[PDB]
Amino acid sequence: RHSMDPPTFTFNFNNEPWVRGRHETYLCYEVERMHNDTWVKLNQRRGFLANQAPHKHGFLEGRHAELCFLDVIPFWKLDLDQDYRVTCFTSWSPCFSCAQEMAKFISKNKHVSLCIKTARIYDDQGRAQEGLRTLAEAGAKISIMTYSEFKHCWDTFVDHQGAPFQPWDGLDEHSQDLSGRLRAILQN
Ligand SMILES: [Cl-]
Ligand SMILES: [Mg+2]
Ligand SMILES: [Zn+2]
Ligand SMILES: [Zn+2]
Repeated sequence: RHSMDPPTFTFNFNNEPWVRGRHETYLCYEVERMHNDTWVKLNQRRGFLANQAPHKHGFLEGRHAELCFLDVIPFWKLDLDQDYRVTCFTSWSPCFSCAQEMAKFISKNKHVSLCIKTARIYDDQGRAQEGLRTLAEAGAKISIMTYSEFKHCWDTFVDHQGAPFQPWDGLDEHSQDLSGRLRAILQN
């Protein structure tokens, strides 16, 4: 097991709008359990993953990070009588069908409260916004990553070799613009 490579982190979680080539989606997750009215981190549950490449046979897209995330949750063997808060830090927001699947998951697993904190919004000008609205309606808390979340991911998920988090240019500007955009999506 290895932590995330720093250049991988930086390349993927960079929130600058005017670059291209971030085809992947990285997803960092943490789990908390409610213990006497206090959320308590379960640190064995921490991890990260990314979207998969398509199989050489063709026709099918590579499995999206969000589905793989949903794939592993049952193996956590969470106690259905207990309460958990599951937080994902994602480089991109979910596509519509991933949002739909995530909405179905949280619908059927009331022991989980899902929080999605995303570096960037992927809006395909199609159903993406519907998906975010639908996921929020099902009870997911969707928000935009700020300095605080980026630093946390760096400290927690990245192989940093003691180096502190160094914000890239415009991190706060972009984050503020995205928060506004997300507010407009979720009230729209
Ligand atoms: Cl991109
Ligand atoms: Mg900029
Ligand atoms: Zn296959
Ligand atoms: Zn997807």
